[PDB]
Parts: sequence; C-alpha cells; structure tokens
Amino acid sequence: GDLYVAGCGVWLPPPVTTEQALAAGHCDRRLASSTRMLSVAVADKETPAEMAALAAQTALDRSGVAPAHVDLVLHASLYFQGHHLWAPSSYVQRVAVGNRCPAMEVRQVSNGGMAALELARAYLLAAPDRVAALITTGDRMHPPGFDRWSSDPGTVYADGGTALVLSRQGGFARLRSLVTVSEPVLEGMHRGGHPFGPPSPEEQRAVDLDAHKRAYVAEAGSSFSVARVSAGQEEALTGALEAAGAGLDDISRVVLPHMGWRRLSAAYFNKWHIQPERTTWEFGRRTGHLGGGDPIAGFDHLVGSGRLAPGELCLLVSVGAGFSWSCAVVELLERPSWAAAP
Amino acid sequence: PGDLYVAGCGVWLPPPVTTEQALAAGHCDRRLASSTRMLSVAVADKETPAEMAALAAQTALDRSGVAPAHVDLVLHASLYFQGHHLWAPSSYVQRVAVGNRCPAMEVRQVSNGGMAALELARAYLLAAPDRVAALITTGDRMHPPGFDRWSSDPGTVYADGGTALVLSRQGGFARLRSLVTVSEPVLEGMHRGGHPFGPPSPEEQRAVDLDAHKRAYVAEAGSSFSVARVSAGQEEALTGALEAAGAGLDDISRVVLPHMGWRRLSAAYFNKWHIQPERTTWEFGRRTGHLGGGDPIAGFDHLVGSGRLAPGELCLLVSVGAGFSWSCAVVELLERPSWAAAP
Ligand SMILES: CC(C)(COP(=O)(O)O)[C@@H](O)C(=O)NCCC(=O)NCCSC1(CC(=O)O)COC1
Ligand SMILES: CC(C)(COP(=O)(O)O)[C@@H](O)C(=O)NCCC(=O)NCCSC1(CC(=O)O)COC1
Repeated sequence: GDLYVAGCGVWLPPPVTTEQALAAGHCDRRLASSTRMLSVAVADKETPAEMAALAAQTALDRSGVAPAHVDLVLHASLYFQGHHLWAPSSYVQRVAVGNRCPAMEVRQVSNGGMAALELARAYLLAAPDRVAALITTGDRMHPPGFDRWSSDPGTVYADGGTALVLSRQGGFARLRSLVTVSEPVLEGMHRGGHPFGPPSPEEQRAVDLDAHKRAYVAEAGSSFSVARVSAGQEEALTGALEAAGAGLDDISRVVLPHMGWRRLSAAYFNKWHIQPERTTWEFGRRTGHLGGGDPIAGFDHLVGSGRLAPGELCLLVSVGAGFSWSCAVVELLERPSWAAAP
Repeated sequence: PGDLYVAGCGVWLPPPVTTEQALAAGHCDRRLASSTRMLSVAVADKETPAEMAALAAQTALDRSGVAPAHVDLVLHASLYFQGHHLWAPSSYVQRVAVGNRCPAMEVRQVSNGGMAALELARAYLLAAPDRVAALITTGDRMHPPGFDRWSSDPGTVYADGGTALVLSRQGGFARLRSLVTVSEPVLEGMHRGGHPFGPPSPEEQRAVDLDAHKRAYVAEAGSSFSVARVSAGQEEALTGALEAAGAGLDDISRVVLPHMGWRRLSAAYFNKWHIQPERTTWEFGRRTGHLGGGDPIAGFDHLVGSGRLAPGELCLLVSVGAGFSWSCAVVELLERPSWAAAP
C-alpha cells in the first residue's frame, strides 16, 4: 500500500536573465520589480516531448527500475505539444522507456503533474502486481502563440521537462499524502465567452489571460472570486497535512509554484506566515514556471542539492486554472546516490 | 465484487452535412466519396468541444440516475484544440453537467482517448473501497483553419460532437466484462514530422497533413514492418479482450468499430476477421463521421438506444489511435434501459 518516489529528474534549457529580457523589450521594469524574477529557462530547438523524454531518462536511470516494471506512462502538459493528432506520450515511451505499457496524456493546466500523480497512484493500487509508473511534463512557450512574460502577468513561463518515477516496491522518499481539490465554478476565469455560459468560439492567437480574469471578476464579484480561490487552497493544504498526520510546523521545506513574488506573497508568504527561505523561492525565481511540472522540479532540486534531510517532511503545493489544487506531503527516507550531501 | 457497469451514456451531435453537399462545395471528390462510402458527417457551427461534451454528459448522467455526490472522477478526452489555452475544459464539463467537486481532468490518447480514460477511470474506482461512479466525456470540433475534416487524414472523415459515459461500481444496465489496452510506441513517428526515429520537427504551423507523415514513415521503416506491426497490435487487443471475457468472436452479437471510411474498415476488419458489416455500427458511423476518441461510446449508445442489442448479448468495442494504442472491451447487456427503443 505504501507509495514511494524512486526517481526524479529535469531537463532545463539554458536561462535567459531578466536583464537580457529587459534589454530585448520582452519585459518591462515594473514586471521585473513586481515578480522579482532573475531568469527563466528558454529552449532553442527542443520541443516538449523531447524535453520530457530527456527528463524521463534521468529519472528512470536514477530509479534503477527495469522497463518491464514501468506499468504506466503519463505525460502532462498545458500548451501545444507540436503536432496535432500525434501521441507525445508514445514518443516519451519509445525514447525513454522502450516498453509496452499504456502511455497517455493527462492535463489539468498548471496542476497537470499532480493530476497525473493522482491517476498514477490509483493505477498502481488497482492491481496487486503493478510496480512503478512514469510521470513526465514538458512545454515550450514560444513567441508566436504565447508571450512568456505577459500572456499571464505575474508568472513567467519556462520551457523544459520534468519526470518522476512512482513505485510500490520502494524508493528514497515515501508519499505520505496527496489530496486534490476542485472548484469548477472558477472555470470561466481563464476563457472567453460568458463566465457562466458556454465558451466563445474563437481564440488561439496569443493567450491573454488578463482580459478573461477581469471579465470574470466583473461578473462574479471580486469578493466571491478571492474567497473561493482562498478556500480551495486552504482545503488542499489542511487536507494533505491532516491525511499525513502533520501540521505545517512539521514541514521542513515547502515546494511552491514558480510564480512571481507578488503572487507568492499574497497566496502563501503573507497568508501562511512562512519565510521564503523555507521554500523553493530562490530556485523557482531563476527557473520560471515549468507548466505543470514545478512540484517535480522543486522536489528534485531540494533533494539533489541536499537541502532536504532524511526524516524531514516536504510539502508540495500546486494549483491550476479550473481551479484545481493539489498538496502532497513527502517524507525523505534517505539521500539518493545522485544527491549532494550538505 | 470488483465488477464495473455502464450506468448511462449519451451523445450530442450537431446537424449533418451530406456527402452530396460536400461534393458540391469541393470538400470531397468522387474518388474519396466512393472509397469511404460516407453518407454524412456531424458538423458544428458555434458549439465548442467542451460545450458538446457537457451536453452529452447531461444526457448520460440523467439516464444513469447517479447523484452528483457519487460521481467521483471526471475525465474529458479529446484529440484536437479545445478552444482556449491555459483553460480547463474538464472543469467546464464538471461545472455545467455535474455540479460537484471531485477531481476533473483531461486524458488524451489520439483517436483512442475515450478508452484510455475508461482505463484510468476503472483503476480510480477500484483503488479505494468507497468510490462509486466516474464520468467520461469526449468532445472535438475539427474546423477549417487548422484541420480539413475530409483530407487531413484521407480515408477517415472527422466529425464534430460530444459523447459521454457513466461508469459505476454499484450497478448499471450493462456489465464491463473485459477491457485491454495495447501499446506500440515504435509507430509514434508515423503521425508527425521530423524523423520517425529522431526528435520531432519544430512546431507544425499549417493544416494537419497526416498523409505526408505516413509516407515518410513507411519510406524510412518499410511497408512490410509498418503493416505487420499495426496488424499485430490490433490482433493483440482483440484476442486479449475476448480471452479476458471468456468469449470468442463467435459469441459477440455486435461489433462497435471506429467510424472510418469503408476502405479502411474493409482492410482492418471486414476482410480480416470475416465479420459482416451488418453486425457492426457501419451504417451509424458512415452518417456520423469520426468523433475523435468518442466512437466506441457513440456506437455503443446507438446500439443500445436503438434496441439492436438484447439482454444477455455481448458487444465488442474496438478502438485505435495514433501512437499506436489499441483498446478492446467486451460489454454484456444486462437489461434494456428505459430510454432505449424496443426492437
Ligand atoms: C490565493 C489568493 C492569493 C489569496 O488571496 P488573499 O490574500 O486576498 O486572501 C487568492 O485570493 C488569489 O487571488 N490568487 C491569485 C488568483 C487569481 O485571482 N487570479 C489569477 C489566477 S492564475 C493561476 C495560474 C498559475 O498557476 O500561475 C491559476 O491559479 C494561479
Ligand atoms: C490497419 C491495417 C490494415 C491492418 O493490417 P492488415 O492490412 O494486414 O490488416 C494495416 O495494414 C495498415 O494499414 N497500416 C497503415 C497505417 C494507417 O493508415 N494508420 C491510420 C492512421 S490514423 C488512425 C486513427 C483513426 O483514423 O481512427 C490511427 O489508426 C488509424
């Protein structure tokens, strides 16, 4: 019944600094100041499945899991994967695993990685003989259909891949809890059309979330909008902590989404009263938002850098547009052979 | 004790466009009309994919009688653009059709997406002792800018519409006797640019053109290899599902096939398995078109609602998508639901 993290890894393209973004007029100084971002991973020619596959190779090698024991492949993403009517999950399988288990996509906007983890956990527990599952994420947020800095002001989107190997047999960390909360009444906040009617039939030029958020608040009211988002976040946090038998004071590290400083302050630092030094803030602000993969990149970072110690608890915090929230408590059991000692 | 049932199902299909009208507009030529033998395809005007999925889910949930509190998962499958980036179509389906707060997400596996979500839904319900039902939906809209319903993938004509199915552990009008999924990722490169066995090419900025990528894959990997590997996956899914249900093909009363053109179905199924078109959903699919990954649901819903399937009879669901992935399922009709015609 127990579930473990057997391996994890990332593939991040080289960073583009905020200074170089300012120089190119991709970012203004107000956004630079409000987000306090330092750099964002930006890919040149690598596409999403390629980057996911590269992360899966690292995660699988670190795990020591045989390909015959990978019983599910789930690839999560939030933006165009490059080729319509093509199966990026099958590319990840062919290149990174080389086996024949089911391989498919799971999507839940910036929460896709945790959504895939929920489905992976269920899949592994539904049959007594299953062993491990591979979860990957990958996205590429290029200039013609997406604006990395202002398509969704307050969050700077990154290119890159992440991967995690979940196992029933064992691993270096134990999953103590995972909870997902859904508040679909917020659905219309990220689309055109009436917030409570059907979606408008036209849009794919350049994502402009800011326009839709204001239209949603106008129709639903700021009071309602702020409250429901707050309530969803609180349900996921307290649900995960209660399921793990922990309180926030038992948590050593908090893996937060890689959003800008203003957003993280309002949602987490000034609400929960935690210090940034207890989170992945410094990592995320040089990385950027990796679509649905931030919890994986952040946990991988904490472990690989030795910032998390055996016996310590880690809290994964993730959120997506629907809205959907996931929180997980992960217990580090031992330092993996790939990790730096402090 | 582990058993799973179909409690409800439904579709929402926009008005049809006939092959004659397609011929007249120069969307279809006589050789394509003749090779596919399509009669019409469902075409949406202003309805978006999640809108159509939500309408189908309303019908399916109303038919099932399952309360929203017993819907413990919502999975929305699709194969083409859902209309809005960084937006959650699965949350729209939840808000409009369910009104609850269980997890809602997307599952995708090309033209096999509906059966893929069925696999994950089944695991989810079986992974915890108190779960009851799950809602599965599909929805797509294949419009002219980036897609040509008649020639983006010649030999299959793609439809607009939504489908929905309610899976339950408590009961239903049909029992899921078996469900198996087969994966051959070596065929992955057949549906993209680049190099079949290298990384994908940079972002596809044009109308979908699968014929180009299939020719490039066959040139590189060989026709003998491609045809054999595709044939082997289809045969594995078929015999796996039938063996898992304790049935042989002669025990199947009706086959729900994908809504491809006549030439593809003949080569894959009619001439291979020696089954009659009259035992399949051929007549239904040829007036509907390919509903992305919802065909098994639409075809099963058609068979049940029209009374062509009788209590005690077994039904075989057949699905395939690029990747490749294949799913087959055997479903036993337990009773005629009250919304179904008597034959
Ligand atoms: C949670 C709290 C911050 C609490 O606020 P108080 O301090 O006012 O109680 C809340 O009231 C709030 O507004 N949060 C920001 C959400 C919003 O309204 N619009 C943007 C939503 S974009 C997003 C995409 C991403 O992942 O980057 C999807 O979720 C993030
Ligand atoms: C299938 C078979 C005929 C079986 O082998 P036998 O010919 O010996 O029977 C085989 O010979 C064959 O043709 N291989 C060529 C590949 C091909 O065209 N794939 C379609 C690509 S889009 C598609 C989705 C859909 O439309 O639903 C994914 O599957 C259809």
